[PDB]
Amino acid sequence: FFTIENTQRINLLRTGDEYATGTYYFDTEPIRLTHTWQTNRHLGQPPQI
Amino acid sequence: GGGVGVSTGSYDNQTHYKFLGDGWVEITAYSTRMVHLNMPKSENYCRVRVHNTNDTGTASHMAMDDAHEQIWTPWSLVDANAWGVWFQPSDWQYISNNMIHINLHSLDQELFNVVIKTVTEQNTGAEAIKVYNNDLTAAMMVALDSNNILPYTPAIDNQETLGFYPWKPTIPSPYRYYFSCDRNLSVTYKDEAGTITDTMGLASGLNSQFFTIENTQRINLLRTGDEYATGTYYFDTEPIRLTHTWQTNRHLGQPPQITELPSSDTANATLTARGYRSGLTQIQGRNDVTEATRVRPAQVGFCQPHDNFETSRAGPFKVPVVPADITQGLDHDANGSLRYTYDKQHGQSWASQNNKDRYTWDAVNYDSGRWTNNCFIQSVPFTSEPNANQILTNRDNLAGKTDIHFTNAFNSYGPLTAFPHPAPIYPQGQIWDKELDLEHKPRLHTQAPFVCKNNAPGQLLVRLAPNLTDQYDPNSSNLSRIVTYGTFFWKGKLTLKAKMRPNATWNPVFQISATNQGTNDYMSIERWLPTATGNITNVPLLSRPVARNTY
Repeated sequence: FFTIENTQRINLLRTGDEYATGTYYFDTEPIRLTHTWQTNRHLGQPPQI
Repeated sequence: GGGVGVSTGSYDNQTHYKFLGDGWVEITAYSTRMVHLNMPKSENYCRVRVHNTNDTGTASHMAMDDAHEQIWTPWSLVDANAWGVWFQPSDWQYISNNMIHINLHSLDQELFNVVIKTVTEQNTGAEAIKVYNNDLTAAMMVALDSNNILPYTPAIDNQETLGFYPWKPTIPSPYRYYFSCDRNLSVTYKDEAGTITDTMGLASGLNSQFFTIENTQRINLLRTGDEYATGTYYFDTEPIRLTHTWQTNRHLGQPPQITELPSSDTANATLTARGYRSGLTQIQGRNDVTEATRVRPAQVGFCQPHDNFETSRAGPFKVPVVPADITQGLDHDANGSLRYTYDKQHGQSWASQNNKDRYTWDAVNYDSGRWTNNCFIQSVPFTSEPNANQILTNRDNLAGKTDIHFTNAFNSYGPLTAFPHPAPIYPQGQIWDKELDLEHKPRLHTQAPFVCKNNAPGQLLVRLAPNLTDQYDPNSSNLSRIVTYGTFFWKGKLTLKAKMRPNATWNPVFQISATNQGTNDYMSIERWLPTATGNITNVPLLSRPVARNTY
C-alpha cells in the first residue's frame, strides 16, 4: 500500500508559481520504420532456371 | 605499370601457418582460380516466375512446390564462400585435429590477367571450324557491393561457388534474386476429393523491390592490362569450437557414490538404495533419488517439431531444425541432419555416371541428440510403474492418425536449454553468412558457422561489356552482337585465428587418419588420390575429432 505523500516530495503551486521537470534522457534501442516483405521461402539464392 | 603483354598478378594457392605466441596460430589461406565468363544470354533484366501445375496440381504433393518469383540479371557473381575453396584436404585434417577453436579475421580479393576473345565461324562448307582471336580493346565490368545494398545471395545454396580444385578452371554463378508474388496453395492428403487453389498473386505495390546493378553501384572497366583489387575486409564474428561434446544431460554433475568397489572386472558396482539416497529432485510425493529423475543444471538439446511445414504468404516451407546428434534410433530428421547434393566440380567423382552426388551429414556432438521413440511424458501426480493411461508413449496415435505421434509436434525449447553450435563441413560447407536485418534475431543461422555482426563481406559482380555489330537499333526487340567470352584470374587471401588444443587426458585422443585401400571404411585413401585417367573425388571430412568436457 503506497501513499503519494509518504513517498514523494510535493510542490505547492499558486497562481504565480510554475513547475518545471528536468530533462529526462531516454536510453533505448531505435526502431525501424521500413517493413519487411521477405518470407522464409524468399531467403537465399533462387534456383537457376 | 601495366599494359597488354604484361601480366598484372601472380598465382598463390598455398596455405601458411604462423605462431604468434602460446597456443595461437595465424592461418593465412591463399586461393586462386581461372574463371571462364560467357557473354550473358540476355542483355536486359527479366522478372520471371516458375509455377508447377503438374507437381502441385495433383493432391498431396505440396512438399515439392517450387513456385516463386525472381529477377534475372545479366550479371554474374564470383562467390568465394565455401570451406572447400580455401583449404586442401590435408590442411583441413591438420586444423581439425590440433585446434580447439578458430575464428575469421580478414578477406582480400583480386582480379587480374583479364582476357577477352571472340568467336567466328568458317567456312561452313564440309564441317565448320571456329576461329578464336583476341579483342584487346574489349573490357569487362566489375562491381563490388561493399554496402550490401543488393539482396544477399550465397552461391553455395545451389553449389555454384568456385570449384574446389586449384588446377581446374571454374565458372561464375549467374546473379539473381527473389521477388514477391504472394503464392496461395492448399493442403491435401494422398487421394482426396476436392480442388486445389494453387494460384499466384499479382505484383504488390507495397512489397515490390527491383534493383539494378548499374543504378546501385560503381562499375570498374577492366581491359587486358587493368587489374582490380578489393580492399581488406575485416570480419567481426564469434569463434567456433572445434572439439565435440559427448556429455549428455544425464552425465552432468557428480555421480552417485558406490557402496564398494566391485570384486572382479565383470562385476557391476552397486549404489545406495534409491529410497535412502540423498539428492535433489523435482518429483513430488515420492521419496527417491534416482539417476534419471535427479535435477541437472540445464537441459542439453531439446525436442523439436520435425517435418512440419509452416506457410506464410509465400507458400509452404519446412522450418529449419538445429543440427544435433542422431541417437541410436538412427532418426535423421528429428535431429536435423544436413543432406547435401553437389556436382563433379565441388565433389562427386569424375567416374560417376550420375548427375549429382549426395551425402548426409550426421552431426557429431553426441550429447544433444534425441532418440524419438523412447521419449515419453508421464502423468501427474507422479507414480512409479505407470499404467498405460498415466504415460505418453511415442507408439500411440495422435488425433487418430497412425504415423503422427506427439514427438512430431512437441517442442521442448525453454530457458534451461543448452546446445552446441553446429560444425563446419570442409567441402560443400558455407564459411560465413549475413545476419538478417530483423530486430529480433536468431541465435544461430543453421548452415553457416560464422555470421557477420554488422556488415557482411561484399558481393563481387562481373559481366562482359557488350560488343555490338555494325548494325545496332536501340528500338529493336532483338539485339545482335559479337559472340564473346573471357577469362580472368581470381586470387584471394583469408586470414584466420586459431588456438592449439591442450591435451590433459591420459588415453589417446581420436584423430582423423587415412587408411589403407581395400578396406571399405570411409577414410580409405584411394578416395583422396587421382585415378589413372585423372578422375578425382573429394568427400566430406569429419570435423571435431577431439572430445571435450562440457561441464
